[PDB]
Amino acid sequence: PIDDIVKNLLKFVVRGFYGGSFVLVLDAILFHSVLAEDDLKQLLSINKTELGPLIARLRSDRLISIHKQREYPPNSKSVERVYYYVKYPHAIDAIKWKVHQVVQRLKDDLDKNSE
DNA sequence: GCTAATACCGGGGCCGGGAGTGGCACACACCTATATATATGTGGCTGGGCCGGGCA
Repeated sequence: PIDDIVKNLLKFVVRGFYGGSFVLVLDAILFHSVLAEDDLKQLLSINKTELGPLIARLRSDRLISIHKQREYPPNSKSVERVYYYVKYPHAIDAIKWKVHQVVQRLKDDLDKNSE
């Protein structure tokens, strides 16, 4: 289908331009449509200061959007859970525009050393 | 002159937190044991002679 080609695209871009934990979180969202913050912490066994910059990096690239869902279950605790969701069109647009900017920025450097 | 729908304020009940307390993990210095030369520098303890108090 067309939806799976977007998944392979995100795997190629995140795997190709970032480290491993980025595709760890990425695949962790590709397996579960709504991934809680406590599930990703207990999954990769990473600290909060290590889960922070990863989610912030995946949000700065417009790859995923977050959904802070409310909770008032058992102990009447307002348990908020940041459920991550893959933003397909904004991520594809980010990939296309970033590729265009890479081509344009690598084309300008050739004209300077030509003379 | 008369009546029903609308909006503002207060009280009792309910939820999040962060400095406090406590717990867990990792890394680095101490200092006990022993050795010689050296000496001022006391700190502390003990025996003999002298004096004052108790006793015959």
